[PDB]
Amino acid sequence: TDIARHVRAKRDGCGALELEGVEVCVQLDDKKNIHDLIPKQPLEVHETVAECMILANHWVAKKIWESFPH
RNA sequence: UUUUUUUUUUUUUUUUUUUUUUUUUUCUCCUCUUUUUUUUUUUU
Repeated sequence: TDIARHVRAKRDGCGALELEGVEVCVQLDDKKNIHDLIPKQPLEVHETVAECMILANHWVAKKIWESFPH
Protein backbone atom coordinates (compact mmCIF):
# COMPACT_ATOMS: atom_id res chain seq x y z
CA THR A 1 0.00 0.00 0.00
CA ASP A 2 2.67 2.50 1.07
CA ILE A 3 5.04 1.72 -1.82
CA ALA A 4 2.24 2.09 -4.38
CA ARG A 5 0.83 5.25 -2.74
CA HIS A 6 4.18 6.97 -3.08
CA VAL A 7 5.26 5.67 -6.47
CA ARG A 8 1.94 7.35 -7.30
CA ALA A 9 3.03 10.45 -5.37
CA LYS A 10 6.21 10.76 -7.44
CA ARG A 11 4.87 9.89 -10.86
CA ASP A 12 2.01 12.37 -10.35
CA GLY A 13 4.49 15.02 -9.26
CA CYS A 14 5.65 14.32 -12.78
CA GLY A 15 1.94 14.23 -13.70
CA ALA A 16 0.06 11.50 -15.56
CA LEU A 17 -3.40 11.67 -17.16
CA GLU A 18 -5.69 9.32 -15.22
CA LEU A 19 -9.07 9.00 -16.95
CA GLU A 20 -11.81 6.37 -17.07
CA GLY A 21 -14.03 4.39 -19.40
CA VAL A 22 -17.74 3.56 -19.57
CA GLU A 23 -17.49 -0.14 -18.71
CA VAL A 24 -20.14 -2.46 -17.28
CA CYS A 25 -20.00 -6.05 -16.04
CA VAL A 26 -22.47 -8.89 -16.49
CA GLN A 27 -23.24 -11.84 -14.20
CA LEU A 28 -24.65 -15.03 -15.74
CA ASP A 29 -26.37 -17.62 -13.54
CA ASP A 30 -26.97 -21.32 -14.26
CA LYS A 31 -29.61 -20.51 -16.90
CA LYS A 32 -26.88 -18.29 -18.49
CA ASN A 33 -29.28 -15.32 -18.49
CA ILE A 34 -29.21 -11.87 -16.95
CA HIS A 35 -29.75 -11.93 -13.22
CA ASP A 36 -28.74 -8.25 -13.33
CA LEU A 37 -26.29 -5.74 -14.76
CA ILE A 38 -23.84 -3.80 -12.58
CA PRO A 39 -21.66 -0.78 -13.39
CA LYS A 40 -18.08 -1.55 -12.39
CA GLN A 41 -15.58 0.86 -10.89
CA PRO A 42 -11.85 1.54 -10.43
CA LEU A 43 -10.59 0.31 -7.05
CA GLU A 44 -7.69 1.64 -4.98
CA VAL A 45 -5.87 -1.68 -5.36
CA HIS A 46 -6.36 -1.66 -9.13
CA GLU A 47 -4.55 1.70 -9.19
CA THR A 48 -1.80 0.30 -6.93
CA VAL A 49 -1.07 -2.74 -9.08
CA ALA A 50 -1.48 -0.63 -12.23
CA GLU A 51 1.32 1.68 -11.14
CA CYS A 52 3.53 -1.15 -9.86
CA MET A 53 3.40 -2.77 -13.29
CA ILE A 54 3.70 0.58 -15.06
CA LEU A 55 7.03 1.18 -13.31
CA ALA A 56 7.99 -2.46 -13.91
CA ASN A 57 7.26 -2.49 -17.65
CA HIS A 58 8.96 0.92 -17.82
CA TRP A 59 12.30 -0.25 -16.46
CA VAL A 60 11.87 -3.34 -18.67
CA ALA A 61 11.54 -1.16 -21.77
CA LYS A 62 14.46 1.04 -20.70
CA LYS A 63 16.75 -1.97 -20.24
CA ILE A 64 15.69 -3.44 -23.57
CA TRP A 65 16.14 -0.18 -25.49
CA GLU A 66 19.59 0.75 -24.16
CA SER A 67 20.45 -2.96 -24.56
CA PHE A 68 19.35 -3.32 -28.21
CA PRO A 69 19.16 0.03 -30.06
CA HIS A 70 17.39 -0.66 -33.37
C1' U B 1 -75.19 -123.43 -81.78
C1' U B 2 -72.03 -116.60 -82.61
C1' U B 3 -65.60 -117.57 -86.05
C1' U B 4 -61.20 -114.01 -88.43
C1' U B 5 -58.49 -109.21 -88.57
C1' U B 6 -57.67 -103.86 -88.07
C1' U B 7 -48.61 -100.95 -86.56
C1' U B 8 -47.06 -96.46 -82.85
C1' U B 9 -45.57 -91.72 -77.56
C1' U B 10 -40.69 -85.22 -83.57
C1' U B 11 -35.69 -86.26 -86.04
C1' U B 12 -31.25 -82.80 -84.40
C1' U B 13 -27.15 -80.37 -81.44
C1' U B 14 -19.67 -80.15 -80.27
C1' U B 15 -22.82 -71.16 -81.18
C1' U B 16 -18.64 -65.91 -82.49
C1' U B 17 -19.20 -60.97 -80.03
C1' U B 18 -13.27 -56.13 -78.83
C1' U B 19 -17.88 -51.10 -73.36
C1' U B 20 -18.28 -47.19 -68.84
C1' U B 21 -20.94 -41.55 -63.96
C1' U B 22 -23.90 -37.75 -66.32
C1' U B 23 -26.93 -36.32 -70.55
C1' U B 24 -30.70 -30.35 -72.05
C1' U B 25 -32.42 -23.14 -70.36
C1' U B 26 -35.78 -18.88 -67.44
C1' C B 27 -34.89 -11.92 -67.19
C1' U B 28 -33.78 -6.85 -64.92
C1' C B 29 -34.16 -6.17 -59.37
C1' C B 30 -34.70 1.98 -54.27
C1' U B 31 -31.12 -1.74 -47.72
C1' C B 32 -34.81 5.11 -44.18
C1' U B 33 -31.92 9.40 -40.81
C1' U B 34 -27.35 12.18 -33.69
C1' U B 35 -22.34 12.02 -36.19
C1' U B 36 -17.36 12.94 -36.99
C1' U B 37 -15.92 7.39 -37.08
C1' U B 38 -14.37 6.00 -30.77
C1' U B 39 -9.23 4.67 -29.59
C1' U B 40 -4.23 6.16 -23.56
C1' U B 41 -4.99 3.61 -18.94
C1' U B 42 -5.35 -0.87 -15.28
C1' U B 43 -7.16 -5.21 -13.21
C1' U B 44 -8.43 -11.99 -17.49
